[PDB]
Amino acid sequence: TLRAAVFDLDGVLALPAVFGVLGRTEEALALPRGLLNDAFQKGGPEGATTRLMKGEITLSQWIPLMEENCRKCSETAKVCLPKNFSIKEIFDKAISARKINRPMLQAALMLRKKGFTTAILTNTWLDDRAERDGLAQLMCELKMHFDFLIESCQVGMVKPEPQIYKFLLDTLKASPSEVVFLDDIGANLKPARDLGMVTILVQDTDTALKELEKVTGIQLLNTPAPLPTSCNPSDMSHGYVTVKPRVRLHFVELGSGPAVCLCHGFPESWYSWRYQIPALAQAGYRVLAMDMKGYGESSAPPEIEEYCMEVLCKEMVTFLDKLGLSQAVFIGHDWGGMLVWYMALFYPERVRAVASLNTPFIPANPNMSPLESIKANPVFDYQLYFQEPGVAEAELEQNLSRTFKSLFRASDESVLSMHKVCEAGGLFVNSPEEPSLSRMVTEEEIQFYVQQFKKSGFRGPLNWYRNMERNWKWACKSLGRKILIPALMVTAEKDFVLVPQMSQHMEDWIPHLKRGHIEDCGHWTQMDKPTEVNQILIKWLDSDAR
Amino acid sequence: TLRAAVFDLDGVLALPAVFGVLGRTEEALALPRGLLNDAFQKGGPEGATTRLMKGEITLSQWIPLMEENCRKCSETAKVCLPKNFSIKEIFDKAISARKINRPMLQAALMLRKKGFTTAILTNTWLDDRAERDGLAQLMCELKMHFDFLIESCQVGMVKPEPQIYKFLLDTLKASPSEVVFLDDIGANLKPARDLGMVTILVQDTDTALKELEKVTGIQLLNTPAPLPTSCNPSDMSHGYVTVKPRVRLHFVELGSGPAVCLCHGFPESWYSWRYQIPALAQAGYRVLAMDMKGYGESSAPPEIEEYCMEVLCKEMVTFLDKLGLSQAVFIGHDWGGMLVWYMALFYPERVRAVASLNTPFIPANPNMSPLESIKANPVFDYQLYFQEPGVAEAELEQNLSRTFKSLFRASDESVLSMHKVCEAGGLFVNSPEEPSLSRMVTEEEIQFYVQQFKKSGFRGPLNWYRNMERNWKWACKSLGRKILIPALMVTAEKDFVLVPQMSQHMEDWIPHLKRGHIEDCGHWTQMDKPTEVNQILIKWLDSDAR
Ligand SMILES: O=C(N[C@H]1CC[C@H](Oc2ccc(C(=O)O)cc2)CC1)N[C@]12C[C@H]3C[C@H](C[C@H](C3)C1)C2
Ligand SMILES: O=C(N[C@H]1CC[C@H](Oc2ccc(C(=O)O)cc2)CC1)N[C@]12C[C@H]3C[C@H](C[C@H](C3)C1)C2
Repeated sequence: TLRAAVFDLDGVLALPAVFGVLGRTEEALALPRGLLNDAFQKGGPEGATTRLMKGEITLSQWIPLMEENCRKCSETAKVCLPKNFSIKEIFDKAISARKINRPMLQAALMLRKKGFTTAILTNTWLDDRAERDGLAQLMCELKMHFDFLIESCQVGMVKPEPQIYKFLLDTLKASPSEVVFLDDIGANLKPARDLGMVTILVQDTDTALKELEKVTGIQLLNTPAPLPTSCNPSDMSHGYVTVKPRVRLHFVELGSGPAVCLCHGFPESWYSWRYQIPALAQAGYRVLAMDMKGYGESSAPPEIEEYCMEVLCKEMVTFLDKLGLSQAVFIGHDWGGMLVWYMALFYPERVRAVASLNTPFIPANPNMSPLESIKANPVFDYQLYFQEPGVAEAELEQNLSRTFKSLFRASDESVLSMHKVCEAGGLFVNSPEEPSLSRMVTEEEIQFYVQQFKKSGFRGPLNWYRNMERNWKWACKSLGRKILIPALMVTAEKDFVLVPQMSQHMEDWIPHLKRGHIEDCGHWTQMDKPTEVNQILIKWLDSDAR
Repeated sequence: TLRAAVFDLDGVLALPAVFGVLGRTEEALALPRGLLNDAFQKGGPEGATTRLMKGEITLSQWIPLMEENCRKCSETAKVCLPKNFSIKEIFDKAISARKINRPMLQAALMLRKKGFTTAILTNTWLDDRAERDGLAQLMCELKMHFDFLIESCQVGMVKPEPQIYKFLLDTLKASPSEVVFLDDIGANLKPARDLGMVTILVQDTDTALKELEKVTGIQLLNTPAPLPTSCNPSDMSHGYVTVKPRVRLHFVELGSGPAVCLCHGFPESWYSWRYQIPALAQAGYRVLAMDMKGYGESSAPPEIEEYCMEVLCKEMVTFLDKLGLSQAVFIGHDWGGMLVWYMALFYPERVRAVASLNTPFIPANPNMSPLESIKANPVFDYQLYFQEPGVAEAELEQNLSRTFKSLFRASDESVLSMHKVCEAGGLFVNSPEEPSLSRMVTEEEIQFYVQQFKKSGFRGPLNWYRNMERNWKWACKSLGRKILIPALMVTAEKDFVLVPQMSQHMEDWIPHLKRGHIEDCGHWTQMDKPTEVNQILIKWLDSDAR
C-alpha cells in the first residue's frame, strides 16, 4: 500500500529536460550525434560530471572541465567545434528555458493532500553562475510543495548509486513497497525497482500520470481546477511595528520586489488574503498582509476615535515610515478598500498604485449627513444596528463559530438577511444556531478566525463604523481633488451590499481608472473567487504598479 | 530660554530652493524677470497656488492652472513663451535636483540630542506626479530626525497665515519665546517674530547656523564628525520566522531593494549592526538584521549540535524559504563572518554576494584536528576555555553588565587578556569588577545587551564553539571548491585575534575577492568604526551586489 511519491526534477517536475539541450545543440551546430552527451558523461563515476553532482566542485569550476571533454571527443570523432562555441552559453540557455511541469506538480499536490509523503530526489550541482537566481527561484517555488528535497550535491551521493536510494528510504521512513518513484532516466529507476519500489519511466507526462493514478487509486488526470496555494499561519514570517506607544500593527510578509500592502475588511484578518499571498509573492512582489487596527495580533484600543479614517491613514503612513518604505501599492477589500482610496487622496506620494475589491470610491455629500445617506439605502440597515456600543459586540462575540460560518458564505448560500436587522433585533434573529459549512471555507479556516477574534473581540472592528461624522468632515477637505495615481476598481456581480452599479460614477473622480469584474462572486471576494482575483491583480500590478 | 527649533524645508533643510528654479528658468529661456514667479503666486490667497498649498487640489491638478497663469502673464508683459515650454518639466527638474542640506540637518540633530524639540514646518503640496517617489524618499529620510512634521497641505493652513503659527505653538506645547524659527522667506518669518519667537532669515547656511549657535549657546558650526544614525529598538519592525518546530528566528527589517542579511558574532545581537541598519536602508537596500540562533529573541535550544555550521546554514536557507527570498546578500562579522563564507560554499544559489568583517575564509586542514590547529595559536586559548559546558556560562552570566563592558572595548581600552585564560582560571581573573565605560558605547547600549542576555544566557552562544570536529568534517566536503560569487573581505588593523594577516591566502580560494581595510579598528568593527564600515559596505554593494 503506497504511502509516498518521489519525483525527479529534470524531465519530470521541470521541462524541457536540461539533458535535451545537448541533443538539440548537436543538431543545431550539425555536430556528430551524442558528442555533447558523451563529453558530459566522460569518465563515468570518476569524471568531472560525477564530481559536480556529488558537490566536490561548483558549476563554474565544471565549465572548463566539460570544455576539455568536448575538445577530447571532437579529436577522437575527427570533427571540429565552432569558432565561438560556449558551454556556459549552452547551459545558461538550457536552465533559463526549463520551467515547472504544471500537471506533474498538480499530481504531486493532489497526492500530498490525500495523505502521501512527497519528495524531490534530484542529481544537481552547486550553482555559482552570475545567473544562478533563475534556478534558485525555480527550486524555491517547487520545494515548498514537498515534504523533502534531496539534492545529490548536498548529500555527496548520486543516482544510480544504491546509497542515495537507502538515504531516500531513511529520509522517508518508509519501506520500498510503499514508494512510487518517477524518473525520466531508466538507469536511475533500476535501483529503486531492484529495491522493490513502484517505478514509472516518465516520457510524456500524460502516460506517466495515467500510470501514477492506476497504481495509487487516486484521480490525478483531468481532475478539476485546483484552488491557488493557501497560507499555513505557522510557516509565515510575522512582522510587528509599533506606530504609537499604545498601538502596534501586525503583518504577514512574503516575497521580494515592490511592496504590496493588503488591507482586509470587516470582520476579517490578514488570512482573508491567504490565496493572494503566495501568488503575489511568486509574481515578483513583496506582500505585506496586514492585521488592520482592531484585529488579530494588531492592537485594539477601546476608544471610538482611534478608528476614524484620519487616524487609520496616519498610522498606515507611520507603518511605512518605520519599515523604511517610501511607497507601497495599496490593495483593499471592503473597509480596507475605503481606507485605500483615502490613502490615495490624502497621501498620493506614499501610494505607488491603489486597488479596491468591491468598495467603490464614494465622495462625501457635503449637503447631507452620512446617517441620512445610509438611511436612503435599505441594504445598509446593519450599519445603524452597528452604531450603539455593545449591542452588535454582544451578539457577534456570543458564538464566534456561528458568527463566521453565518457571515462567510457564497452568493447562493445566504442564511442572513441584512435588511430589517434593526426591527428584527439582531444580525442572527431568523438565522440557524448551527449553520452548515460554506463551500468557500473549511472548518479549520473558520477556527483560525475564531482563535483570532478571542483576543480583542468585536469592539475595535465595530468602531470602524462609529466615525461617520468625523470621516465625513475629513473627506470634505478632498472634495476638489482627483485620484490621478494608477487605480484599479474590481466589482463582484453578486455582492448585494457593494453592488457593481455603486461604482458607476468613479471615472468622474478617477479619470484614468482601470477596472476588473468578477461574475458569480459574493461579498467575500478573495475566498469566493481566488483564481480570478489573483489573475486580475497580477495583470494590473505588472502593467501599472511595475 | 529656547527649548524648540523649527525649520522650513525649501531653502532651509533642502537645497537648491525649488522657488529658485523659476528665476533660473526665466534667465535660461531669456524670459522677462519675475514672470514665472508672478504667475506662480498669481491670485494670492484665492489663487491656484494657495489652493495647492492648502491641500484643496493636487500637484497634477495645479500644473494646467499654472500654465494658464503663465500665458496670462506673457500676454500682459507683451512677450511669447517657447514652442515646447512645460511647467511639469521645469518642476520635475526642480524637485529631483533638490537635496538635503546636510549641515542644517546636522545642526537640527545636535539641537535634538541636546534636549530641543525639533520640527519641520513647510508649505507643500499633495504630490501625485509619476515621479512623486523622489520627494517621498527625501521626506522619509528627513522626517525621522524631527519630533514633528507640519505640512500646509495636511493642516489646510498656509504660511504666512497667523493660524499655522498658533497650530505650531500648540503642536510644540511651547510659548513663542522658547522657539527658534528658521526660514528663507522674510514674509513667512514676520508672523513668528510678531508672535515673539526668535527668527533667523536663512540666506547662506553658514551665517544662519552662526546666528543659531549664538542664540542657543550650543556649538553647531564646525563641530566634530557625527556618528551615523543608530536604531531605537522600540521603533523598528520586528520579524519572526519559525524555521523548525522548536526554532524561531528574530530579525529587525528596514528599507526596500535587494535583501541584505546581517549576521552578528559572539556574544552579540542584531543591535551590533545599529549604525549600519539606517545607512544600508537609505542606500537602497532591504536590511534584515538577525538575532542569530542562541541570541536575543531567537530561539536558544540547549543541545550542542543545534549550533554546528551545517544546522545553522540549513536554518538560514529555511529562513529565506519562509520569507519568499530566492537570494540575499550575506554580511557577517566574527562567528557570523564564518557562517557567511560557508553559506557561499554550500549554498551559492541563495547568496547574491558575500561579505565578512574581520573573519577570514579559513579552509579546514584535512591533516590536522581543529583542537590541534587552535593550540598552535596562543591568542586562541579562550576557545579551549569555552569547550567545557557550564564553565564559561557561569563566569559570563555572573555579572552581565561587567561581561559586556569588559568585552566591548576599543583597541587602546583593553582590560582583558585572552592569552593564558585557561591557566588563570577564567576570562575575568585580573579584570576590574566595575570596568569603565568604553568610548565606543553608552550605558544605555550596554543595558540593551544585558536585557537581551537575561532570556537565554550564554549556553546557546557558547555552543557555536563546541562543534569543532563536526564543523571540520563538514568543511572537508568543500575542499575542492572555490568561492566564485561576489565576495568582500574587510580586515581591522587592531583586531588582535582576527589579525589582517590571517586573510593573506584568501585569493587562492576566492580569486575575484575584493578587499576593504580599517585602521585603528579593534574586534568590534561595527561600533568601533561605523562611518568607514558603512562607506566600505555601501560602495561594495552598489558595485557588486547591484
Ligand atoms: O459595511 C460594510 N461591510 C459589510 C461587512 C459584513 C457583510 O455582511 C454580509 C455579507 C454577505 C452576506 C451574505 O451573502 O449572506 C451576509 C452578510 C456586509 C458588508 N462595508 C462598508 C465599506 C465602505 C465603508 C462603510 C460603508 C460602505 C462602504 C460599506 C462600510
Ligand atoms: O573566537 C571568536 N570571537 C571572539 C569573541 C570574543 C572576543 O573577545 C575579545 C575581543 C577583544 C578584546 C579587547 O580588545 O579587549 C577582548 C575580548 C575575541 C574574539 N571568533 C572566531 C570566528 C571564526 C570561528 C571561530 C574560530 C575563529 C574564526 C575565531 C570563532
